This record gives sequence, structure tokens and C-alpha cells, in this order.
Amino acid sequence: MAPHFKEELRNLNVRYQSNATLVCKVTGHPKPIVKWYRQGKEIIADGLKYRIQEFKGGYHQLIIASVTDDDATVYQVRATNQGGSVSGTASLEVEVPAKIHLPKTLEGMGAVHALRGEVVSIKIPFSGKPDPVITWQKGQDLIDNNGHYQVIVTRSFTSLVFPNGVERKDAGFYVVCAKNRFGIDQKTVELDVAD
Ligand SMILES: [Cl-]
Ligand SMILES: [Cl-]
Repeated sequence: MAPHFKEELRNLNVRYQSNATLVCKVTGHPKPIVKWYRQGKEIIADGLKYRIQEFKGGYHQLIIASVTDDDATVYQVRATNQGGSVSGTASLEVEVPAKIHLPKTLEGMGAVHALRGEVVSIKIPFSGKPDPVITWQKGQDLIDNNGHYQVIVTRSFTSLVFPNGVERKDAGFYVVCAKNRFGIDQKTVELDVAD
């Protein structure tokens, strides 16, 4: 009997830093040998990031520890005997709730100290999967790109920039917010401007 997946690999949605477990059940005679792959590159069990467990009745399990977005990909499992070889595939998607990560806080909030005319960037790392929506406000007036401010949003941070150089009036309290479907998080940064 050529190998068969009696129970196929399942797609997984797993929360960041948890362990992800991929399981399948394999039939075949002679008993198939199972290899595991991350996007087409063989995974070698090392006992730490990757562990393999096999049980009676043809069950085969891979445990991927402490899952990062790096682990969020397509996985293959292959079963092979002298009668044939077949693979199954599943995806792992890693849910990270939206979150703002202030490098430095003073008295509760972020703080940026600037001199007049300095081209300031308020740079704010964040997390979230799905990628979150980002907004900035000053107190409570939304900011988009106009003639005064520029917003940068990349995969991992957002920056509020004062491309024309800060003016004394730029002093105040800026609120940055990251939102996805696993949640919302906001933080405030105080800017002060020195002359
Ligand atoms: Cl990036
Ligand atoms: Cl000014």
C-alpha cells in the first residue's frame, strides 16, 4: 500500500509566542517515512524550535515553539515508502493583537525634545497581524499628510515627521493608534520645542 494521509494536515491560526502543533495520520505498507518542510526546505528537528513526535497508528506531529511571524508560512509533510510518495500542506497564520511599543517613556508617555527648525521624526514601532491601521492625532484633530506633517507607515513602524522643521507651535500631545481585529492600542507622545 502506497502512503496515504488518512488525516490531513490542518491550517492553523495560532497566537504569537505559543507553540504550534501540526498533526497528521499516515497509512501505508511498508510503514511510510515522514519528512517535514517549511516552504519547501526540510525541517530538521532540534528539540528547541522544532520537535517531532510519532505515535502508534501512524500519527506524526511537528511542534514549532514560540511562534513568530517568521513561522507564519506554508508547511509540507511528506510520506514515502517503496510504493510511492505524497505530501500534504498547511498554513500557519500567527495572530498578533495590534500594539504600540514606545522605546522610551517619561512620566507616563513618550517625549521628544526638539529645537526650532529641527526636522523631527516621532518614530513608533508597532506590532499586529493582520497588519493594523495606523492613525495619528494632535490632541484630538486627526492628522493625515497635508503641507505641514508627513506620516510614514512601514511593516514595523510609523513616524510622524515635521519635514519643514519644527515650529514652536508643534509642541503638544500626539496620539498614535494601531488597530486590527484582535484589538486596539494607543499611546501619547509629548513633543516640546526649545529656543
Ligand atoms: Cl518595513
Ligand atoms: Cl516658529
